[PDB]
Amino acid sequence: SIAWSVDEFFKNREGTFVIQEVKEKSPWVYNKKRAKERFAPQSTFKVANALIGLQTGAVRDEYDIKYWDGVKREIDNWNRDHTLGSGMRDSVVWYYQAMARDIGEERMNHWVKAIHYGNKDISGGIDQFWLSSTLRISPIEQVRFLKQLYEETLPFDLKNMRTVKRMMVQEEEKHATLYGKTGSGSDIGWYVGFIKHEHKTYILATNIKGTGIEAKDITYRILKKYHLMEASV
Ligand SMILES: *C(=O)[C@@H]([C@@H]1N=C(C(=O)O)[C@H](S[C@@H]2CN[C@H](CNS(N)(=O)=O)C2)[C@@H]1C)[C@@H](C)O
Repeated sequence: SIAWSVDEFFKNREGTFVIQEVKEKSPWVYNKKRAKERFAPQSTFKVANALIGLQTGAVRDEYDIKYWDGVKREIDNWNRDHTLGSGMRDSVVWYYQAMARDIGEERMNHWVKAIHYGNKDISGGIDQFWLSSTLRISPIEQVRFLKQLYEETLPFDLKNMRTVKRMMVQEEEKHATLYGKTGSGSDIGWYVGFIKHEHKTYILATNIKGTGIEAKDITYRILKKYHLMEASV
């Protein structure tokens, strides 16, 4: 068991860290107050959105191509054709908005409720509800959801859970694979996912007052401290 200590990574940011080995009964929590507070999921919702898009048949697989509509958006890399998988890696909002519209209100509502995704409130709008809007989920709830994704106990087809986990690969190392997703907006910084290291798997959520990139950085530093992730050798 790991004697977690992470205060040194949160000196300049208000934040929380939730982490749980999959055989452990409960997560370890830094800043329990913030860990139980629900926040807009921002781009971390792409994990659930992709599962639901695949389950409903709104998209075919991780290679389902959608065509750029020629509208120049804020991030250059968005201004080209994308797939479900490249859309998750590059957090391509327009792809996932198009998918959400195809899923539609009734199916999205059902599946968001079925997986107990925070307050389950998508009334903010079918392609808007996850960005600083009506839907909110706590860091503890993200870990509960991602634990079920990892252990394949969500009410999705096995194939769809395996597809989405492949789409989430963030770092590949000799003895580990990090899976995860950043979220940013309205000073809510997320990094959520799980790390497989040898025969142990840790489900995690980092949430700060700050950005997704900052949350991801904090996460890497914690995982490195405890040798779940290799150092920069
Ligand atoms: C996801 O969290 C957001 C969407 N994903 C994005 C991404 O690039 O991963 C962008 S966030 C956008 C990029 N640059 C702006 C400022 N960056 S900062 N200060 O946050 O680091 C913000 C896109 C909006 C969203 C759906 O929540």
